[PDB]
Amino acid sequence: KVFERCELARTLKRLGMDGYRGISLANWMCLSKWESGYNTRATNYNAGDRSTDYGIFQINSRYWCNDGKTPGAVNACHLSCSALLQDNIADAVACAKRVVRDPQGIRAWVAWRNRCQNRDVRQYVQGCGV
Repeated sequence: KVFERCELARTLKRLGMDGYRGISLANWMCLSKWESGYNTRATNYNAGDRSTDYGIFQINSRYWCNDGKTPGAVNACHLSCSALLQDNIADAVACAKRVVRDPQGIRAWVAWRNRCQNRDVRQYVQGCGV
């Protein structure tokens, strides 16, 4: 599924993402936008280390989910990577929350540092009723 902007904002809000570990909804929106264009079936294979990024948040298989084909990988979210390719984003959100409970927080995603950190992300939730 490819979410429309405000649809996703409300979806994330209902799932408890607004202010989760100090991360605003606007930050999660900026993350989703730059990682997958709000597309839940987005995937990216990394030929260098044989890992794959899955879903709307592009969560990597080396540490967060199991796809059975990533060398020496772990599964911190205790989910099949397939769970991160669903139209319903509840499991992806549970996993994203798990990611940010770690030291780095929202900085875990390099794309957030590149396109969201120290940027004006207000535009991502304006008009969505969140």
